[PDB]
Amino acid sequence: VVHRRDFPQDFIFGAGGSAYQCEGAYNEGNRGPSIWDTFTQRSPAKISDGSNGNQAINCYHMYKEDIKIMKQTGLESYRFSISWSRVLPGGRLAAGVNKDGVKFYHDFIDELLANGIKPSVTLFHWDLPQALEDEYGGFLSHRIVDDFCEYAEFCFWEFGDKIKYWTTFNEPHTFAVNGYALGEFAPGRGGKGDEGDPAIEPYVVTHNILLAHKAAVEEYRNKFQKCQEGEIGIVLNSMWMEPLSDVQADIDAQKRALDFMLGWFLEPLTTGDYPKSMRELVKGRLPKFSADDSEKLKGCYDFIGMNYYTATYVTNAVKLSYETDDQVTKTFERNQKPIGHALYGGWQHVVPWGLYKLLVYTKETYHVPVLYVTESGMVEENKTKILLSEARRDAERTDYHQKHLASVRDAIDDGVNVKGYFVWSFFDNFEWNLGYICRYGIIHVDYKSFERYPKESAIWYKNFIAGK
Ligand SMILES: OC[C@@H]1[C@@H](O)[C@H](O)[C@@H](O)[C@@H]1NCc1ccc(Br)cc1
Repeated sequence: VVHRRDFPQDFIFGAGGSAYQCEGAYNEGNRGPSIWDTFTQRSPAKISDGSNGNQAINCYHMYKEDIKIMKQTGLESYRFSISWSRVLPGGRLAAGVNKDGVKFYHDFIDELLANGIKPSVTLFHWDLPQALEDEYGGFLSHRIVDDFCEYAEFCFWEFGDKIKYWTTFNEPHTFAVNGYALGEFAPGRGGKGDEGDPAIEPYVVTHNILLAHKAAVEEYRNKFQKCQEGEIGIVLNSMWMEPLSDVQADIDAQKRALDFMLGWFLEPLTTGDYPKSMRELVKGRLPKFSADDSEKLKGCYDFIGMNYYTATYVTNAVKLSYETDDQVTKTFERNQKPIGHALYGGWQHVVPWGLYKLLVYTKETYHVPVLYVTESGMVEENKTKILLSEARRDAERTDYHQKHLASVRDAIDDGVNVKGYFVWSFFDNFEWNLGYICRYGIIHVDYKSFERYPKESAIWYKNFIAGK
């Protein structure tokens, strides 16, 4: 019971992909390896099916077609990621600027704009140049801040006379947690039999990412914003955290669970310090900001993008690690009753109203002037063994998105300033440590032949975008 007119004139509708998950052509056009190439190549057993982004779904050679398909759907904007390491093979400026890479993105952008579609660029989507990961530890070093700045500056200069939407980081929480606490994503550090320290590193990384982010924002504010008239922000991710009972302890547990996962970032970006509840528990294992760093972090974004997938109940809990540092046991079940229908993984639960509360929480708690839902979507088993006829009748995914948008509208109505919804993902693509065992897209892709055929949800969204 939700339509296009139910939303402001201002609102933007779109979908996204991200460089590693879509481009393929990992070793063409002089691209330099990312930690994710390396991860999947050296540690194939850490990928559900051994697969990798070598070809992914091959956007690098198929962009002209993909942009047709975007426009057949009516996409108002498309979010994509620049492979740091395709424009700068060795990460620093000294290693050179890859002109082939630089042409690709320009070709790609111009194609988008030639088609009425608004380009929207994430600077970092976890595909860090291996050359930097190796030289000084990647985000375990402060050295990452300036190199990131120089990358950032390069991109603004090179591409920005045509970009209005810059995002510095996607899901630093996921990047830092899965990467340095669970050892599950690149570089694979922290979890049992792995390499780092799951008690130390995730804090160091987030700490440097926020300083990277800072560096990039100022670079843009002071140097490009007035010229290119765009907006730079960051994209965070969170589950909604519901109190299991309605005793105190469970309300504190929600406050802590959100502090640790969201506040880990929003707080610095607000008051210039990590959440009280993180200082309490993490103590001297949490880095301090210098006087000057705190100050310059306050309101250091033009917008907050949010990736929501699901909600969980929380409660007080009973080896040191980020993982267990918020002191909260999480569960999908209240009295064996699941919080929402359980999708393929076991993990995504369809909870439309969690996006409502999450969006309200962020406005209310962190006073964010501008919010976008940057990533919303549902998972689907990659069932080999059924005809495409059947696979594309993803009735449920249409329904998933409606209920979601309906919760977004309700957030706008009750005060919250959301300006955009971006389906994830436009295309079925490579899903990190799960590789190709599942699908998120409104556009089916055959992982072998790369052929693209629209699902029903795509045809729904085409109508929905076109209502008023
Ligand atoms: O499906 C996860 C999507 C990826 O495709 C995108 O790269 C990323 O923005 C998004 N992460 C969502 C997510 C993040 C953490 C966990 Br645990 C489960 C899901």
